[PDB]
Amino acid sequence: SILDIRQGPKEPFRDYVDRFYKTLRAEQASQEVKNWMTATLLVQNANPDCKTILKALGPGATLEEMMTACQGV
Amino acid sequence: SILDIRQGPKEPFRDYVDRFYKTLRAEQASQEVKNWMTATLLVQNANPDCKTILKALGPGATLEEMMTACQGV
Repeated sequence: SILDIRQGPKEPFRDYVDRFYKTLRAEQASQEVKNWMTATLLVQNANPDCKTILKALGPGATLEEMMTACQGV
Repeated sequence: SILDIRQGPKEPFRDYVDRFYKTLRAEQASQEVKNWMTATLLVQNANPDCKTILKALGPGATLEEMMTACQGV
């Protein structure tokens, strides 16, 4: 179901992040689960441009870092 | 890093499952984390045939059900 949150081809990364975590909240994801989801699913469910940027940034990036790198495209 | 465990094009689902969980163990994934990982990453990192089958099975399938459906390939 969080598996169904994929980023739109032109959706700003930031709006994709609200839906992702919004969906995680509804399912009462624990804090530990949000941390693992941030580094995995949030990345793989991003659009091809953000996906490439996030993979390039690498594991253990913070959300803020993820967002700075994906402002624009 | 579990992000980089993807299923080989001809690899049997089952062998992909041992690597997935093996990788999860090394990273000391909690039980709650394994359960979420089973339903998300295990599915998205499956090869195109398995991926289709697992999505068709849907959220909340057990691993055993995931495996029975992906026997054959």
